[PDB]
Amino acid sequence: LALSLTADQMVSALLDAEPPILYSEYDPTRPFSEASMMGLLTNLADRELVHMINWAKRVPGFVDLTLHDQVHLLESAWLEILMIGLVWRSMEHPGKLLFAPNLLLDRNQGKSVEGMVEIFDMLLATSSRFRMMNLQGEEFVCLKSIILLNSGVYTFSTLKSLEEKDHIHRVLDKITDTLIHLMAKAGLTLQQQHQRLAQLLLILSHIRHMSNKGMEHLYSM
Amino acid sequence: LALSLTADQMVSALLDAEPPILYSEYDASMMGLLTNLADRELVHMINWAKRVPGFVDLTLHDQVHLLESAWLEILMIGLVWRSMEHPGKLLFAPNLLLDRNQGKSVEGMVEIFDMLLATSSRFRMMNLQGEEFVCLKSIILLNSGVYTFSTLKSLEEKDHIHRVLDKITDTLIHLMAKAGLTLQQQHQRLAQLLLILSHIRHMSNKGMEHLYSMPLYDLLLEMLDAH
Ligand SMILES: Oc1ccc([C@@H]2Oc3ccc(O)cc3[C@@H]3CCC[C@@H]32)cc1
Ligand SMILES: Oc1ccc([C@@H]2Oc3ccc(O)cc3[C@@H]3CCC[C@@H]32)cc1
Repeated sequence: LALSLTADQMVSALLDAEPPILYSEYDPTRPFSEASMMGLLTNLADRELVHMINWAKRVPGFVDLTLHDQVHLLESAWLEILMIGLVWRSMEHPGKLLFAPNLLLDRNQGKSVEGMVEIFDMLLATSSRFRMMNLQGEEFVCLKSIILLNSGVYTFSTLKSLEEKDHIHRVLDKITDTLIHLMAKAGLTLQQQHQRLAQLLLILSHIRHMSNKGMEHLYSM
Repeated sequence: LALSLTADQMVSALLDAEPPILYSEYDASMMGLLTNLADRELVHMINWAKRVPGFVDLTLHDQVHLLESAWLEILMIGLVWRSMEHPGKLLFAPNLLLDRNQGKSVEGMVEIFDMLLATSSRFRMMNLQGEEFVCLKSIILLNSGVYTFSTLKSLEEKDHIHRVLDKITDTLIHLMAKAGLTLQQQHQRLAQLLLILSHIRHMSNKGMEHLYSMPLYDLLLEMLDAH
């Protein structure tokens, strides 16, 4: 299956699987009248969640897992995925978070709700780091997919377990390769290739932290 | 400074910097025992941090913010490490080896416990080396609060940290190149190891919510500030 896909096929698939960029729902006319910040953000996240699933299903090696396992991986990584998506489209908007093309917010607008400025600042911080690293879209899609498969993978001791975890680690290893390949093609030396790799995979650690803070908050609202 | 250290010098330093293994004070409260343990370790953690190549070259405020941000992750990867040869148990101390069950003793601890165990297994399953361990522990320190620090001094710092991090990334690969792994095997195990830090982050988060439900920066700074 995915295990036989070539670097260029893996990327290609990943780029194809990309979900559309949704808009924030709201009648522009009248005001901004606090029109519930969470309201707008939550509603946006809900509609994206759907498109996220069809996406997951197209991530090479994902469908080959059991249904219970597909649900546990998504449940475990939906916010991380939503965030890396944000952080990605907010790259060309230093100081702002492009939640939607018609909903670009700034650090300030984040103080509107309690607890949201810290998160906001973290997302911004991350968006900068990606811009500073000149993250490519091919690299992005890879990371997004590594998140899906690596997030809930250590929270799955039956035998069925084993078989599954092996497949996941093989897809992950397959993506790690794809990434290196993307960097080898871009002209980076070997040492440069694994340094950027470590840098990118260490950013996911931050995106994990953000998802955690994002959920405590969600559980507080 | 550290930026000129060779792979073998980096590792060597790291191995030397290793803190001692403390005992649980007792012959009783679970959190009590665990908390008291974590407190005494915290001291030894600082002396350690100070010996991580490139760390002391940062400002005091930055040293305190990195540790404050990664103390629990560090304590945990340490646990997960010594609990490698005790499948099904967490070797908090040599005289305090607990099992999943004893974790149900306190509310909210069994989930944590199961995550720690799950991780401990993954390390055992990967046959993680001690040289690789010390590297990871050090990558945590430097990478944890690095994205929660915009001045100029600020830019100087982040660059140094990303350089030490890159230096360690190298050391790791070197460790794997020496062990016989192919190039592809070298970067795969790298990605696998670095992805486990993401989990160790998640565990530190859960560990703090739990801690929170039952003042450190001033406590760590009182320590880092030596004469
Ligand atoms: O595509 C995306 C990406 C992200 C989001 C919002 O991110 C936040 C950031 C900071 C917050 O205090 C809340 C939120 C919303 C709570 C979960 C996600 C949602 C929507 C849509
Ligand atoms: O070296 C270590 C490493 C780790 C620990 C314990 O980790 C926990 C894990 C899960 C918990 O519900 C509580 C704790 C204790 C509360 C802070 C840390 C302490 C002690 C010593």
